[PDB]
Amino acid sequence: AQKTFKVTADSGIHARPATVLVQTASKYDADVNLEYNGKTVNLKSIMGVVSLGIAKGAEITISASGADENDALNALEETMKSEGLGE
Repeated sequence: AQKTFKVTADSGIHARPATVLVQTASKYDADVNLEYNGKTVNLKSIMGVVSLGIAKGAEITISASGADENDALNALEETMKSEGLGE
């Protein structure tokens, strides 16, 4: 019920990736959260990720817990490589 992605976008994760990621996760009622720096935050938060301070060449772990938790984590995987944001 989770996965790991390798941030490769040369810039980090700010509002550009936080807006496209919050929209995809919003499509699923499951609880999608983002784990980074040993801290738990919400994938639908633009300021929450900014507090983490994610940068290029980083590692994160997504998690889903609900009814369509499976379609949410795999739906974010194709959305990442589709826009060249992570892998």
